[PDB]
Amino acid sequence: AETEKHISAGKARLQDLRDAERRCHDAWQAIVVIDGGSSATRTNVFLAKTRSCPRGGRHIDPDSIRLLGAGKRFAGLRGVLESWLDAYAGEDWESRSVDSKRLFQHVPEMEDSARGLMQLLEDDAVRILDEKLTEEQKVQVQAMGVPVLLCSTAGVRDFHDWYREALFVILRFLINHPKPGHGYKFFTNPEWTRPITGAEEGLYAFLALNHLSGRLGEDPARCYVDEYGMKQCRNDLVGVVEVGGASTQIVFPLQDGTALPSSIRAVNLQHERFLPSRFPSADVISVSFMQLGVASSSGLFFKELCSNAEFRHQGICYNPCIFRGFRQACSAGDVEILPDGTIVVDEDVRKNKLKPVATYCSANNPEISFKAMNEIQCRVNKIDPTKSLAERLRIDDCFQIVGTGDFDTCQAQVEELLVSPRFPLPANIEAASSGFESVGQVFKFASTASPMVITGGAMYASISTMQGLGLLPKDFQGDLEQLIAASRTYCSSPVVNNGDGLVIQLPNAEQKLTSMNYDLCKTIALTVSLLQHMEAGEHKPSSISWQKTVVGPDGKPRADLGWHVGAILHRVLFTEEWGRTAYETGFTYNM
Amino acid sequence: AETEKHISAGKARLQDLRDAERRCHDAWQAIVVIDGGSSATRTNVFLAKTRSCPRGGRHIDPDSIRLLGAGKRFAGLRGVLESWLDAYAGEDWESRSVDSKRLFQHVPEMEDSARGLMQLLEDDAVRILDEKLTEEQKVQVQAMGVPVLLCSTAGVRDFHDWYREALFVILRFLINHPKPGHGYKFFTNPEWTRPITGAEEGLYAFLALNHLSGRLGEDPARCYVDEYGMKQCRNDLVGVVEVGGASTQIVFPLQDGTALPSSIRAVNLQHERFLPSRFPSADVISVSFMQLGVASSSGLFFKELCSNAEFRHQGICYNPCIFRGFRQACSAGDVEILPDGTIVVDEDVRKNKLKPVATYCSANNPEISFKAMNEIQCRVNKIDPTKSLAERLRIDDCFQIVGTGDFDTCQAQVEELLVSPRFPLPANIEAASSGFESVGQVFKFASTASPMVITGGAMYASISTMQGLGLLPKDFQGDLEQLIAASRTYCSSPVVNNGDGLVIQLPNAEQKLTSMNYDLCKTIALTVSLLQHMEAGEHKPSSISWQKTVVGPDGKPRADLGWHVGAILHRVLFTEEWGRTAYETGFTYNM
Amino acid sequence: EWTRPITGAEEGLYAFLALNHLSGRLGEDPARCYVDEYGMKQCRNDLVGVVEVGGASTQIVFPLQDGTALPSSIRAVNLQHERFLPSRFPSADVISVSFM
Repeated sequence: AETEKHISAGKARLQDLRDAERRCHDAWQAIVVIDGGSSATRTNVFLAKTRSCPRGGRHIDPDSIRLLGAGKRFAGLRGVLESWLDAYAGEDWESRSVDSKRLFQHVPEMEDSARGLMQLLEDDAVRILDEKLTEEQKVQVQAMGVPVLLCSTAGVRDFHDWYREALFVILRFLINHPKPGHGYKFFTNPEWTRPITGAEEGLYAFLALNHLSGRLGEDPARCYVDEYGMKQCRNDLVGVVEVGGASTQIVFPLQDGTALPSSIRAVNLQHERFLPSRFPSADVISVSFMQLGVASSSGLFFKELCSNAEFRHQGICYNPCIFRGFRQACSAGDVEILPDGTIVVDEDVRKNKLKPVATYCSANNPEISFKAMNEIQCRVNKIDPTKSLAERLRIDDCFQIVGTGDFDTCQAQVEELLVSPRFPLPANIEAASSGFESVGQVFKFASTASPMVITGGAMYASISTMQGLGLLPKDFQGDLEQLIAASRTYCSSPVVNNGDGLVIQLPNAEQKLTSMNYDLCKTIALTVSLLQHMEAGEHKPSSISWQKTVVGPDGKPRADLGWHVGAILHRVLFTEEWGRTAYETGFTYNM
Repeated sequence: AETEKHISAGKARLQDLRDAERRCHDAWQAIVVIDGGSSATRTNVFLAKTRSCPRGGRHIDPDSIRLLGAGKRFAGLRGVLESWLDAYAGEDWESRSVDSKRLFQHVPEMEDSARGLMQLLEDDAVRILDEKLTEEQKVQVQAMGVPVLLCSTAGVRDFHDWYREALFVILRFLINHPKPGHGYKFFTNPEWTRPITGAEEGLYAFLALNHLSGRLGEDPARCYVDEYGMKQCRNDLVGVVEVGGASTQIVFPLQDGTALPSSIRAVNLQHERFLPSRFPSADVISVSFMQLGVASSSGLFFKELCSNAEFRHQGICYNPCIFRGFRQACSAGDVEILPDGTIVVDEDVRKNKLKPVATYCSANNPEISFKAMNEIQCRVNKIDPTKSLAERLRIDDCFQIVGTGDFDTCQAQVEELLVSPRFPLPANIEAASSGFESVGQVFKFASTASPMVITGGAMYASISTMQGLGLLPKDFQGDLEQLIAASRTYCSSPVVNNGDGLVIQLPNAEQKLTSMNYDLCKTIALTVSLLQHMEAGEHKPSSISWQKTVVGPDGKPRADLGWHVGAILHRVLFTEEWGRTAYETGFTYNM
Repeated sequence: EWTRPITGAEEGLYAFLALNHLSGRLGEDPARCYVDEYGMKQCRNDLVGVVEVGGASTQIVFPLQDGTALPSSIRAVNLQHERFLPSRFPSADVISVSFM
């Protein structure tokens, strides 16, 4: 009778072991993406759970990806390359003609320069892993191998010759040789670690948004039978708008009945190898505008507005997009606000809001001497390639830029000079891009009924601070009526010194004036403009929202929006290919 | 022009770093196969290279497979199951009823014995790995994971109910939990570690031999166009006969236009999943006879012979396969020659040459209950299941077996009793088996023209021993007249007890007599019979040879023939499945 | 491939298919899809068994029961592996005999 509980416990012990070799087991794995921006490069550490089953291999559960922590801001890749060329390529490689072949001599100094940055990013990630992982997770993360995807954006896109290509071979090498002591087996390869174009950044933000919000499940959302008796599976994907420092990207789903112009094309994510075949066909419009970045637009707006005699009375340029009370030297240099109230503008050409557009519109750039037309097209944007860097960056006859704080005019100018200029600067043609030259064209010719979300540091903050001010309702959903009324009140607030530094006197608050907010109404105008074009298209988005973080089923944050998790999903959703590259070849390839 | 060698120093560094991420890298990997035989369990350590390319997975180069070393002989699996059963099952459980349900009580005891055996096994592998690997190789082998395939052969086949299946679950659990100290990440799964049938053992031998001969390459050997204008690709594969302790396996390619009896079928290696589909279709004849094989043949022979009145006079049995001057007690027990030459016979049921067959032929076995007809075949081959185990192994009124050293009669009897009985022991029925019951049937109805190679310790010794005495040519290739000539002179030698404990007196030399060679002549008789059928069959093998090791034209030691390499190839040749199970899932699964 | 002699057992496997398809139990989609004790996605068909006793022979073909232990002399016939049913249909494990 007691020799009966011994039988049941023996039957159980056999069953546990049988059970253990039969079901899928899960392991934790870290994935780091290193963001190579213009001004800085910093690491982002992600955690996800892998799963493997007796027969079959190993996959990442995409639903399980969460942001563990972003790191400290370290030096930009541009700034690394620039230090190298300054020290070895001659004093004037930027002005004088470049002799590339003399540089091969100092590749160990570039490699040496890069080892400094890569060591710091490795250490920083290790700081975050150790910090945030449980004891349990750490030993598994160590065992699994940790993928690293280093993707550079705007800062490195301009570098001609072979330099950018050599830096990445160096970079990858440094990543493949982590220090053995900490035990995290970092590895990467030429597919993951690469420069990426603005339009890719856009497609990644698109995959990131739709997956984080559960629109891209394993199963489709609906599968009906169509008007010709055939099964159609569909996902209800959301469209995304992202205004970044260097460029604005817009990516959304195509309508069904929609006639594209010639020269314009819908990019199919499956075809361009951005999403696997087992998800329904995803056709999108996908733009990326270098003029429409926060920074690039500031320099463009300065050149275009202040060259108009309607705004340049008697040596002073009157900018409607800057708060009244703000006085500034007349260039697109880096604004800095001193502790006391002094406003200093940087004269360093590298530290300039027009620098990117101007080095593009250079005699140096082979994209200009390529076709005689793109010289004229950007001379019309008042950036003359035959004239020098200094002449390109400045407005003659201008002593000081003075803030006016007139939203209607600011909005008018932003509309006219940035959103839909009659002659926009060149559209970069590529697999990920649709072809459109600017926003006006997008919603005139290819508008969508799909829901829309707006993203970007300043986009989010400007609305949010208005909401906190009581100027926008707390359930704001994009009503232009309310947005324009709130924008008028906010942007007419004066800048005054009470003794505590420069502030913005709002009706019910004081907001510290920084170099990030002084012209903030330019992007509010840009919001207004953008909501107008969306309202006027044949098809209108079913709803609109502003987002930044996306929260988990548990109620706590999963990840931030943006290209980071898109870069992950691009590799990870391809189960068989990922299985091979991450686990089969993986970190052991480095031995 | 001076530091122009510094430019080429910098060029070369980049190309080297580029080279190092575009090229495939090789990593050393160990696989261990554990041979669970009827009398012992022995670990066998193997070393292979793996290759891994970017935009690809990781595969094993199957040519790089080398035998590193075989281990010590530990306890047979039968043994542990029999110790356990003796301790906890009913006294005389083999005589009595089962009532298996209460045995579950002592699962943790089964787990105790198994852990004892496997940790010896594990340690043994580690001993060999540490000793034979270079330090470079050792680091990679720790990193790669070490596949272990444990395959139980005979001696464990004839256990009923749950006992054997549970042992394997436990076996697997123990392998999947090695000691972290030595860093060899041993692991296994339900597909690798398992009991294998005779016919499988045979199919594995085929693969091993054929791959190690260089006849199973990635490309086919010939490609022609046949009478119907079809593109044909084929491999010129060799056939194998392995005669071992428990059984004898014959596996060879099916001849071009054979008509097989409706009771018999060709085994296709692709369909049954023993060879991948990219290899030319392998149609094969494959048999495993439990009646042949040295131990079981010697039992059955004794029973048939000493029941024939032509060989019995009074209480004496006259065996023509044993040397003149050899006298032993009349039974099938394990012969032992004590230090002074006294031939003594084991009376233990378990150490009995006839125990395996007698275990099969008992009212205990449900395979006998199954077919009221299978009870007849046991009775016909002189093993009545109505009788007890003791009655089954015995011959009444027989007391001494004396050798008559008469090869001609021996051959004749081996022919009549083992090679082609009129009423043979029941066939094995399974996917890997063609369905024949006897060797006579095989070459009468499915002869082949592809070359043949005989493998087996017993088989190799037969030829070798005579070659060492000058009875056969150093270059002997299977000539029948030469063989019988030598065979007569050898077996006709008297054995005399000198001061030296038992010796065979040949015309010009003296050979030691052992428990393993006193009836060698039976298996010489076996050889003669084998070739006789192979010469008499409609199709004739192009050549015939004897082999145990394959060496490689370059230098020496590659691997030993037998099923070990076939166990490996069966899993490893399937590149995409092997990548998932070895590299993606692998040992990380075990955490 | 079409015109050929067929064995009793085939005649039997054909009867199985006919009956099961005509009953509406062999559709393009599986009948049930559940998740078993090991967390694996399972899809199965609820197929019926047939006994046809004819002039020359008698055929019995039915689905193999969930946890049967078969004598080592006996084996289940899988319709996919032997190529009597395509792979997109839930695996059909069957007991199939023809007695002359």
